[PDB]
Amino acid sequence: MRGIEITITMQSDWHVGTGMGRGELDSVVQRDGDNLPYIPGKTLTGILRDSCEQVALGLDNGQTRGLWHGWINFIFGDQPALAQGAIE
RNA sequence: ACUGAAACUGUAGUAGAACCAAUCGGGGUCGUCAAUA
Repeated sequence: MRGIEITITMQSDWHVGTGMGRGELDSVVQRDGDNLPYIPGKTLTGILRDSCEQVALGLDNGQTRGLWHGWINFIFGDQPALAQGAIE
């Protein structure tokens, strides 16, 4: 099911950073292949994931692991780099 | 003889400190004017 879109409307001035500046600039924004500003999909997943995890916390009554947090790992995938021990 | 997965370039930081829009000045007072025939 492709054909869904997300629209982002920027309501204040915005800065997807590059972690660095250049010359006289101390922070510069990411630009796409057309030299235009954009939000990278890795940034967009991270922000959207984080907010579905905010919703999950409420639905899980603050339980950091539970049924609704499992739904985030369903929708957004597990985060195996953070898990430790014998995850089967 | 078979695409790894998953991961927010973010986090903290007041474009600000200093600098008088100011210095001097009585709202005052007296001699003509004009050039020809």
